[PDB]
Amino acid sequence: LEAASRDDWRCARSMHEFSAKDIDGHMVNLDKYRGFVCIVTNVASQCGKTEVNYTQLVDLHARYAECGLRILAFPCNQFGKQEPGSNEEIKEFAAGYNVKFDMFSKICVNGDDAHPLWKWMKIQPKGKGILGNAIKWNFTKFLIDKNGCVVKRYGPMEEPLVIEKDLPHYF
Ligand SMILES: *C(=O)c1cc2c(OC)cccc2[nH]1
Ligand SMILES: *C(=O)c1cc2c(OC)cccc2[nH]1
Repeated sequence: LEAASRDDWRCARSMHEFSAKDIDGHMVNLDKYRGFVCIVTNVASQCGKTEVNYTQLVDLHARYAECGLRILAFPCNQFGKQEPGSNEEIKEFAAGYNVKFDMFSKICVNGDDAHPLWKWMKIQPKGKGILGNAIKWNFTKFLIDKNGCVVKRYGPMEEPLVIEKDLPHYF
C-alpha cells in the first residue's frame, strides 16, 4: 500500500526497531536495549518538576541499574518552551544532577515532526493517554519491557518513584 510505508512506524513491533541520536549527536540503535527494562521520558530543564524528576530518575538508576534498568531521556522544548538550550547545554545541566543514564538529542514528541519512536509509543495499547494519546507536558514516562514493548504510561504529574513498585515484575 501507499500508507503502508509512509506510516510505516505504525507497524513497528517494538522499541528495538528504532534509532535515535544521543545527546552527543551519535546515532544509537535502540535494539541495544533488548534484554533491559527501560523508562523512556521527555525531559526539560526549566520546568517546575525538573528537580524532582531528575533526582528520582538518578535514584532509580542507582538502585536498579544492576537489575537491568535503563533510562532514555529525550529533551523536548514543546511544553512551555522549557528546554530552550542546546544539546551541549542540556548535557551539562544533566551532569549537575550526576546523571549516568542515557541522554539523547532534543526531539519533538508531538505532531508530524515527532521522532517516530514517540509516535509509535503513543499508539501502543498500554501507552494510551487520557484525552487522547498526545504527550501532555514535560516528564511523561513510558515503561518498556525487555522485549521492547510498552507496558505502562505515567503522566507528567507522577514522580518517577511511582514507577518503582512496577519494576520487579519486569526484571
Ligand atoms: C503499518 O505500519 C500500517 C498498517 C496500516 C493500515 O492497516 C490497514 C492502514 C493504514 C496505515 C497503516 N500502516
Ligand atoms: C536485580 O534485579 C536485583 C535483585 C535482587 C535481590 O533479589 C532477592 C536481592 C538483592 C539485590 C537484588 N538486585
